[PDB]
Amino acid sequence: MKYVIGIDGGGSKTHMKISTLDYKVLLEVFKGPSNINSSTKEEVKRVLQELIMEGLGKLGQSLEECSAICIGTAGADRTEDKSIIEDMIRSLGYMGKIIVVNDAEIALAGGIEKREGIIVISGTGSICYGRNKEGRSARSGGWGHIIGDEGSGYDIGIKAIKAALKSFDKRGEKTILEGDILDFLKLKSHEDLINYIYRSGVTKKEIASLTRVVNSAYIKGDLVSKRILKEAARELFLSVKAVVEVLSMQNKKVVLTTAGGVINNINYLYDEFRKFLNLNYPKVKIISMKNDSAFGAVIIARSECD
Ligand SMILES: CC(=O)N[C@@H]1[C@@H](O)[C@H](O)[C@@H](CO)O[C@H]1O
Repeated sequence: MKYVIGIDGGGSKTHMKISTLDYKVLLEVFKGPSNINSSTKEEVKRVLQELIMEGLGKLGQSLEECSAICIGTAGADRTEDKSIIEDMIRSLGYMGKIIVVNDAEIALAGGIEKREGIIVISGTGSICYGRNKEGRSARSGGWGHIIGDEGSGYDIGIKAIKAALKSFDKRGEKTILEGDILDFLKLKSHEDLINYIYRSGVTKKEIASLTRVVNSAYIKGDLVSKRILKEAARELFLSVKAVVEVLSMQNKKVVLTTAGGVINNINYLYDEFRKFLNLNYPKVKIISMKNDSAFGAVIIARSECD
């Protein structure tokens, strides 16, 4: 009867779980992206409306019976973005508790099931977020696909295209990415990449998918692809170092986990990142996420209920 909503506005999808107050997940719903930095406000509003309404339709209950809603989404970086997202949910007619956080905060909650720890995201975007034993939080990275997202899938896809073009026009080292990217995208020639990137409405998720090609080429022995993966791991490590030092956790026991289909999928990248952490922070323990981010959002919403 009573339920909560938890929404993960990740870089790959929007993922909503509806749960009872004793954490029995009743249903989940998937829609497209919800980042106001890469879609119009009307586009995002529509996504969240369609997402919530499809779940309520399966649930058979109205929104005003919902005890709390938590949404962690990419693009919720500033207090001003928090209130914009809150407004698109209130516009549905909800007057209960709404908690809007960055997608890294719900990944922390789902991954560690506590408030204290470190989370690195590398999916279509990248970010590090942490909270120390004193309850103080900090973040690094997360500045988006133009002025940030170092070590994200989007960043690896752009760098893969750049390395393939430099291989083609003779400014860089030869790499099998030169032909492999064209095969993957079903393009005849490198000039076709101009239509693909600038003319066709390409999405961040589409560019980030080229991380699959880099991983494949690394397995085939390609040195350029291997160095792209290594440098992304270093960028991700730098974001942890930044948060660890800001929160004065350099020499404290810390639990760290990771989210996103780039850091969690590519063995070499994950290994290099773990190596950097192990070199620098003896007391950081690395674990896998206990639940997913949408269940983290359920934890944050339900924890606000009596
Ligand atoms: C769009 C922006 O400025 N920053 C987002 C950030 O909110 C998010 O935490 C991160 C990982 O999903 O992706 C970045 O692109």
